[PDB]
Amino acid sequence: KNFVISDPRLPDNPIIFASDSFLELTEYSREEILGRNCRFLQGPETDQATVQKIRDAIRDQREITVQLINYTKSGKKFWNLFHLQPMRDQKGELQYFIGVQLDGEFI
Repeated sequence: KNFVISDPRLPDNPIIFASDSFLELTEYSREEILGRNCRFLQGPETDQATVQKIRDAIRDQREITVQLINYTKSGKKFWNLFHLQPMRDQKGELQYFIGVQLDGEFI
């Protein structure tokens, strides 16, 4: 499946794991993704109203589903439908965010 994990307990919430199909879809290698915030997939056509909603969901630690324009390494635009989900530990404390993508371009 197609997903990434970020660690919000590290500066600027970096990606610490990416599945192989996410690498294939974005055309990036694992070593140029790990340790970065996911926002590098954004570009000029990305809807800022939608980015705001993600920012608010991360702040409130709520699950959200969104669609937005992202860019592969070679600069190809694609519609990315991904669902964001908080992952808490046993004490109810936030540990990770997981982002699960539809394994292909969209409408």
